Amino acid sequence: CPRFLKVKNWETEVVLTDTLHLKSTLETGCTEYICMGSIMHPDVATKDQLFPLAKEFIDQYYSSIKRFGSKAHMERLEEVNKEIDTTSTYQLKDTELIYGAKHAWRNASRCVGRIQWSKLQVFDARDCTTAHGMFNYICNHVKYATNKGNLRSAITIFPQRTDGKHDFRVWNSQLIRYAGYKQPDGSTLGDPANVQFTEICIQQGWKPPRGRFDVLPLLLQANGNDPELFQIPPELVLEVPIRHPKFEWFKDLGLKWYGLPAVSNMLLEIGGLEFSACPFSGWYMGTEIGVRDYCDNSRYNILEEVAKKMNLDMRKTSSLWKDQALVEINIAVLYSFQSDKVTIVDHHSATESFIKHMENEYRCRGGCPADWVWIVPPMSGSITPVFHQEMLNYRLTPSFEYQPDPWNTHVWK
Amino acid sequence: RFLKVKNWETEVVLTDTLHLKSTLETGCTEYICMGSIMHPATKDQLFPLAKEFIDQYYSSIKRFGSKAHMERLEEVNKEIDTTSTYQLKDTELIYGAKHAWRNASRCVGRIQWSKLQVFDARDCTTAHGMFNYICNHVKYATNKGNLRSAITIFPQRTDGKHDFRVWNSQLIRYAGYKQPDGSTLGDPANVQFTEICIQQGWKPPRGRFDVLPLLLQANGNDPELFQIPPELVLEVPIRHPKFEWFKDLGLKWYGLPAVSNMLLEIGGLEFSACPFSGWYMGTEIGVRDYCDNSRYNILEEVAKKMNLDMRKTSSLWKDQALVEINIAVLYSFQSDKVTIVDHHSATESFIKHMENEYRCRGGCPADWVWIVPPMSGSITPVFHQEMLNYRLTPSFEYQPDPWNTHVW
Ligand code: HEM
Ligand code: HEM
Ligand SMILES: C=NCc1cncc(OCc2ccc3ccc(N)nc3c2)c1
Ligand SMILES: C=NCc1cncc(OCc2ccc3ccc(N)nc3c2)c1
Ligand SMILES: C=NCc1cncc(OCc2ccc3ccc(N)nc3c2)c1
Ligand SMILES: C[C@H](O)[C@H](O)[C@H]1CNc2nc(N)[nH]c(=O)c2N1
Ligand SMILES: C[C@H](O)[C@H](O)[C@H]1CNc2nc(N)[nH]c(=O)c2N1
Ligand SMILES: [Zn+2]
Repeated sequence: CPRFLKVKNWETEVVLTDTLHLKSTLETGCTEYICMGSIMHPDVATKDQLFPLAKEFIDQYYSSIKRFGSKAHMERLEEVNKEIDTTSTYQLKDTELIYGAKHAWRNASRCVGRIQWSKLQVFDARDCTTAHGMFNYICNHVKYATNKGNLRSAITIFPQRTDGKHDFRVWNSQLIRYAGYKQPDGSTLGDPANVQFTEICIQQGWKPPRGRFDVLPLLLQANGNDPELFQIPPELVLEVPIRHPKFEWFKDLGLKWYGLPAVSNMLLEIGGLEFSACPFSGWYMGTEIGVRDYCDNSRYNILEEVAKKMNLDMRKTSSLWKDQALVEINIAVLYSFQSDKVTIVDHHSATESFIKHMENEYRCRGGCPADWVWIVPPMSGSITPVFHQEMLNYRLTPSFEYQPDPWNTHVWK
Repeated sequence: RFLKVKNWETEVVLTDTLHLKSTLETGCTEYICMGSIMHPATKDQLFPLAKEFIDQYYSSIKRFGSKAHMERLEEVNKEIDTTSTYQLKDTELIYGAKHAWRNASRCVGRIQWSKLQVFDARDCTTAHGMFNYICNHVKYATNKGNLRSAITIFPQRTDGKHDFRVWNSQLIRYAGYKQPDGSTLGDPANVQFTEICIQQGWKPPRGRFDVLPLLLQANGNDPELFQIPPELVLEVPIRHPKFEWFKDLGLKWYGLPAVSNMLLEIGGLEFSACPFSGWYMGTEIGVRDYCDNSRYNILEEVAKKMNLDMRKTSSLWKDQALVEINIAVLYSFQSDKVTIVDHHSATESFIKHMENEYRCRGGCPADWVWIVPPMSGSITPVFHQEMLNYRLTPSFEYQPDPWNTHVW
């Protein structure tokens, strides 16, 4: 690897220099002969594997607090080593846990919202032992993060992996999501994305209302036990009915969405330790709801209906009726959230903030790994500043990782 | 190893074997992906490259290992010994040009790849000859609005001191003028080129849509100015099908996209001058050409005329104006019977193309960063399509601008 790699912004001519890539820890999937940057995704750590991953993290932490090579640094390394030697794992100090969580977010290449990385409330739930305990922790997370519409980013971290047979898992992909029900006639009610998980909930005992926007129950696995169902108290679930500033008929579509995006199926990796349940939340970029949740063909797929109500010629694709409808839907989303005073960010604001954040990272940190395929919004790409921004993608640690869906691996008791 | 790509919208899975053929580097390493970086001989070097090309040619016509195949390699070998290079047969030239387009990972238009009219201009010796060849290209490709794909291939590079070069980045572009008051008249992308034309004696009308003259370099010599005959330059006035005030914006564009600044590589040989042309995808004009900040930058003016609330970005006034401009562009070309493809149809065609390529070829190198249109990305099928990018040859490569190399 060369020491300096330069990126160019083709709109502003600004050139940044990256050195941070030298600390790349994992493989990307790409090789010198093939690029995999648009592939979506391209038994525990032994003692000897864990030692260097821990020292790498501990070093980085003490380097961050400007106490590298100190007595405290050396003493901590020594204590960590003893733990691994005699227990095959180790426990993070609170300060370290908070640092690592913030950094996994800071290192999340695919995240456009990372200007906020250092303001993250970290809830330490490593004392949890049961699914009921998990539910309590998760409810407290939702209430705090929701904050009556004034959303605050947060993560709740459950006990790390031990032997791999005692994993804590949130089976939900997000804390709050809508059910999908496949009908005998092939149609789908609710969100098609969630059909499989909804079925599982039903099998585990959930009585489904069978509506369009039914908040799914939590399915919570503690200590490797069978997962358990819990109903999130409805008063903790903030929702926004969607309407349009001009189109008075838009409200008649009966749409709404939840205010809190809380991803809960990812794995947090700190100094070799694996936190298999670590639900985190921020706030939405409008396009997540307006473009993806509503207009993806395999989701709510409302483009046609909105277009029909707009009386657009839907005969040629070249009338751009889809594109026209797409904008109005996204306008409704932003307007509906802002009117109800629920935190949301539009794609222009988010991408402009991210460019500023990225430049600051290049200047203070020596770079900022970024995944262009993900950073660029799913609408109006080239009229956002990130479209023209060259980015370098690479994997720093601590990090958020994908993990298999738990129902594919769970050993039923 | 075999590689799979999935479309997450349709769940279709393709298997890629073709990438096992590539020999060129992509820019990425195991530890760093550079997918969003815009730009990441000798007798000894030459022959292997030639062999590989000749080999795939004789393979493509089902005569791999034939007597003709062997004789050709031997012929190519002597010719490299005795002249330090070699010349392609006409058949090879055509096969190579079509394959460079086929292998062009960034091109969404590739379903058309084998419908390419190849003009052999390797007998050209002067800028005047270049101008004649280029006019013929333009007239044939334009075809009164029924655009037809074409490429004109000027002599290959020899010693590097005698390069043929089209100094224009496209055969047809509009001038850009650096105004006293700091602003820019016409097209900002071409400001530098325009000054060069002026510096070489071009008399600029100083309008907003002045067709630049051709600036042509033959056999390493100084470039020379030529005005394309105006009757050869098809243009479309932009109007809107609902907003009658749109035509008052005074916007037009040219019909023929004719990229003239790339390098065509075949069997080790380098063709530094190979103007090629197709037809436009509407977004090229309506999104990038009209709405980039460093381009015509008209979003404000349109949004003004649409009486949108431009005070907050979260009103999406930019996005709204963006769609209207792209409606106009498609409408205008269509009404003038000038070939154009909308980004929905273009992307659909490309998905169909990929399926074809995987089926008949074992893969299709594709650059998602470039294939996904610059607006309404996720409501086109390509957004949800996993692609593998890799470099096959023959290929189109980038080259330095000639005013950074040429000595006068
Ligand atoms: C505070 C406001 C935030 C905004 C506006 C934001 C925005 C986004 C968006 C738009 C995406 C792309 C999602 C998609 O299209 O599917 C994303 C991805 C991601 N975000 Fe953020 N985010 C925020 C907070 C956070 C926080 C608090 C974390 C973790 C602590 C986080 C970690 C991630 C990760 C790991 C991904 C990639 C997930 C994947 O690979 O599938 N983000 N973010
Ligand atoms: C026939 C209709 C065609 C359509 C609709 C089309 C469309 C496109 C578009 C939209 C791009 C992206 C350009 C940009 O956004 O700046 C592109 C790239 C490209 N096209 Fe095509 N194209 C066509 C024909 C051709 C032909 C005839 C050739 C060559 C013989 C070709 C070779 C290329 C190459 C090499 C690139 C990538 C340029 C680069 O790497 O910077 N295309 N095409
Ligand atoms: C299901 N699609 C792929 C996927 C997988 N696993 C997690 C995903 O979440 C994306 C994601 C992650 C974190 C986010 C934080 C805030 C926010 N507004 N969106 C966010 C979106 C997406
Ligand atoms: C450039 N001349 C020297 C040279 C260098 N490197 C390779 C060479 O091979 C010549 C050559 C000639 C005929 C061939 C026929 C078949 C074949 N497989 N290789 C063949 C190779 C010759
Ligand atoms: C400005 N973007 C970078 C760039 C530089 N140099 C050449 C480029 O070519 C873009 C390109 C290439 C071939 C095309 C063929 C047809 C078409 N409609 N557009 C096409 C657009 C692009
Ligand atoms: C195939 C492709 O990688 C996939 O559809 C990606 C593209 N870019 C994306 N970008 C974001 N922000 N979110 C996504 O889900 C995706 N999906
Ligand atoms: C940073 C990035 O590589 C650059 O802006 C690219 C992005 N994608 C693109 N895609 C297309 N089709 N054309 C372009 O010029 C670009 N520019
Ligand atoms: Zn890559």
